[PDB]
Amino acid sequence: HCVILNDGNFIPVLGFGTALPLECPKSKAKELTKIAIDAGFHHFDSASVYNTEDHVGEAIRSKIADGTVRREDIFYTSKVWCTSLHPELVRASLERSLQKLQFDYVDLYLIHYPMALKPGEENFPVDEHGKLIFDRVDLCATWEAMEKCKDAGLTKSIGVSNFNYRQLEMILNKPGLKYKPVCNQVECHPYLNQMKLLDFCKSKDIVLVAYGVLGTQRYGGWVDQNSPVLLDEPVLGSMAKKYNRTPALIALRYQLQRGIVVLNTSLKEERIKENMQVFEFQLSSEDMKVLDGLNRNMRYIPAAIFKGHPNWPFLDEY
Amino acid sequence: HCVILNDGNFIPVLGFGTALPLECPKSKAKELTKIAIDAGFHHFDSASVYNTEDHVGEAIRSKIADGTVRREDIFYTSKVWCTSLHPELVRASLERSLQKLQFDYVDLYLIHYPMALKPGEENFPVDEHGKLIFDRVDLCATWEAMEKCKDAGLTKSIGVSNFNYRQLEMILNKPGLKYKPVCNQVECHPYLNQMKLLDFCKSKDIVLVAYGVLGTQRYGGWVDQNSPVLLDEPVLGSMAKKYNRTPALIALRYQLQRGIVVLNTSLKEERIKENMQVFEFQLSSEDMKVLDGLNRNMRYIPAAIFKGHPNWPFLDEY
Ligand SMILES: NC(=O)c1ccc[n+]([C@@H]2O[C@H](COP(=O)([O-])OP(=O)(O)OC[C@H]3O[C@@H](n4cnc5c(N)ncnc54)[C@H](OP(=O)(O)O)[C@@H]3O)[C@@H](O)[C@H]2O)c1
Ligand SMILES: NC(=O)c1ccc[n+]([C@@H]2O[C@H](COP(=O)([O-])OP(=O)(O)OC[C@H]3O[C@@H](n4cnc5c(N)ncnc54)[C@H](OP(=O)(O)O)[C@@H]3O)[C@@H](O)[C@H]2O)c1
Ligand SMILES: C[C@]12CC[C@H]3[C@@H](CCC4=CC(=O)CC[C@@]43C)[C@@H]1CC[C@H]2O
Ligand SMILES: C[C@]12CC[C@H]3[C@@H](CCC4=CC(=O)CC[C@@]43C)[C@@H]1CC[C@H]2O
Repeated sequence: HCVILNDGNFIPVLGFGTALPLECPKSKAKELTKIAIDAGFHHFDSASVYNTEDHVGEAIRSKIADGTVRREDIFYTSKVWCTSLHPELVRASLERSLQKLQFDYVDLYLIHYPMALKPGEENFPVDEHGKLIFDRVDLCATWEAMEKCKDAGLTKSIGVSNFNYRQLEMILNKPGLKYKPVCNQVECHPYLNQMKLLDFCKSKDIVLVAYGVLGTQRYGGWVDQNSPVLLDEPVLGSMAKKYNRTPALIALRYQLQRGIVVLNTSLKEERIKENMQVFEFQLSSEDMKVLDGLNRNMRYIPAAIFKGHPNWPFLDEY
Repeated sequence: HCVILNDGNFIPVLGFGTALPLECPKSKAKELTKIAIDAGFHHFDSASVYNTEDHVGEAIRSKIADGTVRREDIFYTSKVWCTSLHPELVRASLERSLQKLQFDYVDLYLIHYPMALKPGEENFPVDEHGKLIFDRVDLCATWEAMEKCKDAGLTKSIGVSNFNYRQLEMILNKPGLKYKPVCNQVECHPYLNQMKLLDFCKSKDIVLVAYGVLGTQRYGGWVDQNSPVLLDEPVLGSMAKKYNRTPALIALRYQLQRGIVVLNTSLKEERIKENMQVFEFQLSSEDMKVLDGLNRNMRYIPAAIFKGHPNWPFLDEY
């Protein structure tokens, strides 16, 4: 179950996310990755900032060793963090991730946010007032660095995450562009269906990869704990009954039928296995319209600590 | 590589057609079906009027018997001809086909044309002037018989072929309707892209299955021999070069990227194998637009001998 990226590479349409809530020990990522592989997942999403890469890598290499899967069958994504967006620091970060993973290459590498922060070991550098220290970096220069990573063979494909319409256009119209971003990984679910951004990406052969498909893991420090819980939406409960599935399966299927590559995370083995059942049924055209009606501009992860940054992506309509 | 029908069943998106030109011995169907199976084809399209069902059935059963494939992995389609549309004759025709195939069930059964003809052994009954003898049979009455065939387990799914927008509506609005048609098999290629009918079918959860994807086999007595040869289209040649593929592969991929289930036939082993490579590449969004521009209302199989029939489907815009 894959789709073809604009650079010719194949990406599985359903991927398991390896970000873990703060309350979880990082080693948890290793057990979950194993469980996911056994359940049939071949696409895994990670990032330098998650700090789960080494554990995810051990799980994968472990499943490759015992002959469960081959590296070529696994699609692994990483992301360069805000502190290494400087053109001279991008490749170093990728090489560091590859060292942690003990991998020869990653299948996809993305710019995590179009917002650079002060370079340094600390992922969240703050001043004496506790405010993040922003940095100015030419995003087009950063993209050129990403392209060089692809030409180095360190990553098979390159893309971006949390970019808005104008920022994507900035890259697409860049003089001397060599490789278009293969995707734009953003938050997307019934409460924030991204209709406009999705149509734009499609028109440019850019795949929209969605996180927050099930309402996000509601991370402390990022998601308002008082925001509504997506899966508690009555409409999803009613539709789950109609199709004799679950609210989660309904939300997952909704995105797949819109041409979106879906990410998902669960700390529970039973749910990891359940989510694979999304390929078992079809939502009717009319029910897809019903789900479209839930749109209410509810953004669970507005990256509020970045407010004020010149490149904060969520101010524009899309 | 399947899509989900509105009755829950799965259908492979690429199917091998078993209709043969008059110039071919019917037995040719047996060897071609075996070759298609070896190449990876699981979806086979046939019809009682083709007179190749017993040969196709023999090929499939031979491959099932030697362990190459399982019946459950094969998706076989048959169609009831105009002379058996009467409610009292539909089932007998399907049972007759099952007898020829030595199958217990077919996966899909279609009304071949929305035009009933005088009942009898002859598939093309004509009067003393050589004109087809039409018959009056309510399309909804015929559909009820199709539903009964599905309930009897003789066919897993039911659909139609060569129906226009209004005829589909007739079935969809039928009082007491039990099962919607899962598909509408019609001619479709860059010269007749069926944009409007396709959108209508999608809005009703009806899959559009296309034949004539490569310009049809240009059957004598049905297709104008001087009509342009689809694959000789310069645009397809240019695109084939750009993608390092072939005109045929470009035409096949075009339909797949539009959510269409594609049928294809070649009397040559090398081409049957080649067509399976359609899953290897992606046509850009921009090139898809260029192909949409080739539309010129060129209908290779207008069923001209049927002109005059009250239900001739090709007069309406769509
Ligand atoms: N690029 C970015 O900026 C960014 C940001 C955030 C996340 N991500 C990526 O997206 C991945 C997904 O994380 P997410 O935060 O967006 O969460 P999510 O996939 O939206 O999942 C949210 C919640 O769904 C629940 N869930 C999962 N399967 C379920 C089922 N079958 N039934 C009921 N509940 C179910 C989980 O709870 P339980 O664990 O209790 O089952 C989880 O807390 C991450 O791991 C990461 O790879 C990327
Ligand atoms: N329901 C209906 O009314 C209806 C009507 C007509 C057909 N059909 C179905 O559709 C199926 C397909 O038949 P069709 O008439 O529509 O033909 P088609 O699939 O459009 O193929 C047309 C021609 O393409 C050529 N071709 C195939 N692969 C090729 C390649 N890789 N390179 C170059 N040329 C290639 C073939 O020639 P060669 O053999 O010389 O390679 C063939 O004559 C039938 O067998 C039948 O199952 C249904
Ligand atoms: C919210 C997001 C995923 C969760 C992480 C966060 C950075 C800080 C964090 C540190 C942790 O030890 C657990 C996860 C998380 C809370 C990430 C910023 C971008 C996005 O991927
Ligand atoms: C053109 C079409 C497929 C080809 C056949 C035709 C009926 C007469 C025929 C008789 C034959 O022995 C060979 C095929 C064919 C020429 C069919 C009518 C509807 C369509 O499926």
